[PDB]
Amino acid sequence: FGVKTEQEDVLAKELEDVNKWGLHVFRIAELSGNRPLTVIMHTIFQERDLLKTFKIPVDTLITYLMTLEDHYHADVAYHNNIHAADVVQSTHVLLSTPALEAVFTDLEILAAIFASAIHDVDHPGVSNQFLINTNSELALMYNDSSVLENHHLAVGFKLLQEENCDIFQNLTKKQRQSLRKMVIDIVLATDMSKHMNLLADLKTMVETKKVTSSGVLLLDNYSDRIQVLQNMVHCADLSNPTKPLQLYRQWTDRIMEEFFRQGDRERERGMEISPMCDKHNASVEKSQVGFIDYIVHPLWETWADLVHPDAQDILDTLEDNREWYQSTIP
Ligand SMILES: COc1ccc(C2=NN(C3CCCCCC3)C(=O)[C@@H]3CC=CC[C@H]23)cc1OCCCCOc1ccc(-c2nnn[nH]2)cc1
Ligand SMILES: [Mg+2]
Ligand SMILES: [Zn+2]
Repeated sequence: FGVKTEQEDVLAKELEDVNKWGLHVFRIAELSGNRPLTVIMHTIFQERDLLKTFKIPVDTLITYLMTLEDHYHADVAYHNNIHAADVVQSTHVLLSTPALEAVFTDLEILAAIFASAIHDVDHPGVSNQFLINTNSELALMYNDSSVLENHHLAVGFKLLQEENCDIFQNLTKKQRQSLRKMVIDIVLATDMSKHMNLLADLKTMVETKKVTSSGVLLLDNYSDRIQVLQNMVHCADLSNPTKPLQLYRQWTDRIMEEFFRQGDRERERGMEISPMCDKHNASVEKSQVGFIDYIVHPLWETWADLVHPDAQDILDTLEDNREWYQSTIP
């Protein structure tokens, strides 16, 4: 009757960590009644003044966010609303890095955050290759190419048409076209098949790195600006091993549950079991060390060079977690 319920106060206090790497996102999920994506996005939109800047009516924002969060599958262990919330919040923290201060426009910040929010919406908990090999309707619809990622975009955008869901109703047509293009380029870059090219381009940009007189990154063309945003969200999507170990281990349990469920589905059907999806023949710990050595560390080390020295503690945490998982390999 005016003020917060007690559950709502404890939640508000956890949300004070929203600018920190290592937010207890799972606790936020519990406290919000399984609404971590909605509350975290709302907080971030308020913090960054995005409702004012883009004339987003607050009721429309909340309705859209709830709708978006409802199209993440609660029965999927990893690719659910908690992961969406986590990637949003990690993106938010990366955007605040000192080396990028005043680099990106409000519309770019909106794009990166919105892209993070929608980037795995309606994920079924199985890979692109699974969808392709089973002749799924989605694989048919997108001609086997970035199936899931194309679907995430389509749903993310289509949901804007539900009742009182058009959060971009007051943007001009030029703004909307620009936002749309940037969001598409960002979500399509979350397909791991694109990882090596994104990283090559990120390395190239570190080799030819230019800074302004104030010390901040210089990005004077769309291609470089979008590459940085793409890599930023991609870092957030690959950020689990860089988090405090109590978080990382929950993500690791979750991804493995999801992969093993896919492997069970493959074995039931007589399909070849996909790499690391065989619960009877799997080394969780050795896989994490592989994930870190060949994917996560090379990306984050390159990111860390780009924004040197802002990401040093993130890279230190990653290296510590790697030694931890190495030490548990029997
Ligand atoms: C917290 O744990 C995770 C979280 C997420 C993932 C993901 N995984 N992947 C893929 C597919 C698995 C194979 C490796 C590539 C990553 C996704 O597509 C997901 C969708 C989008 C973003 C990343 C997600 C994987 C996570 O680790 C669990 C599995 C790690 C295995 O990784 C290795 C990678 C390379 C090597 C290797 N050895 N020699 N040369 N290369 C060995 C192992
Ligand atoms: Mg994805
Ligand atoms: Zn993701």
